[PDB]
Amino acid sequence: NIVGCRIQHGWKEGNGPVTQWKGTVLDQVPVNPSLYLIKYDGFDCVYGLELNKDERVSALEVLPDRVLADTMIGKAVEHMFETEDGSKDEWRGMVLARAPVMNTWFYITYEKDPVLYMYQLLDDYKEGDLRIMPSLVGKQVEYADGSKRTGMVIHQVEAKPSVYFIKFDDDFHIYVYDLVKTSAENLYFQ
Ligand SMILES: COc1c(CN)cc(CN)cc1OCCCN1Cc2ccccc2C1
Repeated sequence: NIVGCRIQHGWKEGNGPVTQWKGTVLDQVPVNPSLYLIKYDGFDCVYGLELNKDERVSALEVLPDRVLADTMIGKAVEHMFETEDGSKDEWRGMVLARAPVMNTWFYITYEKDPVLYMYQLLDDYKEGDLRIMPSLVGKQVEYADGSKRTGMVIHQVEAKPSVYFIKFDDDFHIYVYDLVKTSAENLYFQ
């Protein structure tokens, strides 16, 4: 496969209401083929779900088929955006890679929220909203006073090889870490 397909499904946590979601399947993770990375319409993060076993997913359907600036990859950037009150704000981050499947899009993450995001950064650049600044994959990871969180390293960023993507068992975001930085100092690997 469903990589490259558009999908829709219901979502239900506990006894809560069922919500309906539409998205695009970007990736079947090689080190965990149960794990799919998904871009949901209108939501900017990249999500990871083990679709074959996550009981929160219901009524999974495949939707009918729909669908250089590589110099930006690896760059530190300031990404400007419009706020709920009209004022402009910005987050600084790093362009990680071109997104798969949705190839005009780019993977990016930010110091203020170091999870995996996906944006049409060449459009934002043309609009004046992007300022360009001048073997662990497959291993288990844990971080832990008393917070004991488990996951897996799922990808290494080719353009900055100390940077990795991690999928934690307790959440559907994709977490991005530079293993030389303070943000990663409580991550341990096996
Ligand atoms: C506002 O999001 C953007 C949108 C809207 N879909 C669109 C675009 C593309 N023009 C950029 C955005 O922001 C680029 C920085 C990263 N965002 C800043 C932020 C603030 C609060 C909550 C989450 C985020 C993520």
